[PDB]
Amino acid sequence: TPLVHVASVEKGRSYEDFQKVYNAIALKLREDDEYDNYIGYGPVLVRLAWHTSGTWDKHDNTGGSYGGTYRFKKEFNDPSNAGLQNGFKFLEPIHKEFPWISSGDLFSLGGVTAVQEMQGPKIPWRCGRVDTPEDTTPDNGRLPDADKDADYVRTFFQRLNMNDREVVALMGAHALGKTHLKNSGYEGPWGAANNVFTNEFYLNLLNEDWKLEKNDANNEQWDSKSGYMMLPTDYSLIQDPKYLSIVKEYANDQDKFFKDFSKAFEKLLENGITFPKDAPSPFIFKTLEEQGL
Ligand code: HEM
Repeated sequence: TPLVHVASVEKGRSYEDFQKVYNAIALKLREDDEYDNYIGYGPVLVRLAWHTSGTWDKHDNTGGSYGGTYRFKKEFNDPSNAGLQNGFKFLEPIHKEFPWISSGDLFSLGGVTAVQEMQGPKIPWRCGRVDTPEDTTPDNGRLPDADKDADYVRTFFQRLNMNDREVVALMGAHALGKTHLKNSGYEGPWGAANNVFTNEFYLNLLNEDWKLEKNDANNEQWDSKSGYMMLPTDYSLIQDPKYLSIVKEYANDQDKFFKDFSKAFEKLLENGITFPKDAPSPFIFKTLEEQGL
């Protein structure tokens, strides 16, 4: 038997209200710019949107972005979530300013905000997630391991109802940010421009001379002379012939990657949620640049 989670618009709010939150997040991202050696909070926000959505299980409709359960200690302390506390504390002051927004809508909106402010595509976003009680927090272990191969990646993502194209598009977000030894047992960025959203991950995967090395934490990762790295799960995208075809596609067509990421990422943030027919349409927020702010 599966739960239903129906979206309920937080009371009386409309587009102008959520655009105000987006703007608060965007402004903080622009100001609090020294985090992680001047990477900024963009990438950890996108990670947090993904980890809070990616506990979903299509089989019983548990986990996912709806309940905003990352705020509970079981989930907050998942070892897979190490590092994400920085994204939570970045958002805490925003939530105090806008205490009406649910936690789900805030964690997911922070990811949308960060992608758009890092010059990525527009991601339509829908409001309506409702905080659910502590007893609905998912058990640890539902997020993926990095030391596995393409068959594991494919199987993992089937749980999230993601197909080959969706998975490859979604992994393009590893253009952003970096791995941190004390968080995950891997270290280094995937590329040079790690707070601008581009198709650089696919380019570097195909074009770099990758060497399998062991890092100071005794885990294997692929390293290049440029100073980039790839997780084994990243690198398996060029080992699997189906994945590789899509990697080459996104490497050679920026616009296609952007459109495919937008669709897949929205779906990720909306998995598990039922929207009434009279729910508002998806919002497309303007960036600070488009507003002239
Ligand atoms: C195979 C599945 C994935 C694995 C194994 C994986 C693994 C990791 C790991 C280990 C990190 C580094 C954390 C750290 O120690 O600082 C990382 C970072 C990141 N992941 Fe993935 N990830 C996966 C999928 C995704 C997806 C689907 C997204 C897109 C929403 C995503 C977005 C990010 C981002 C933005 C970071 C950078 C965070 C930061 O820079 O602080 N990852 N990932």
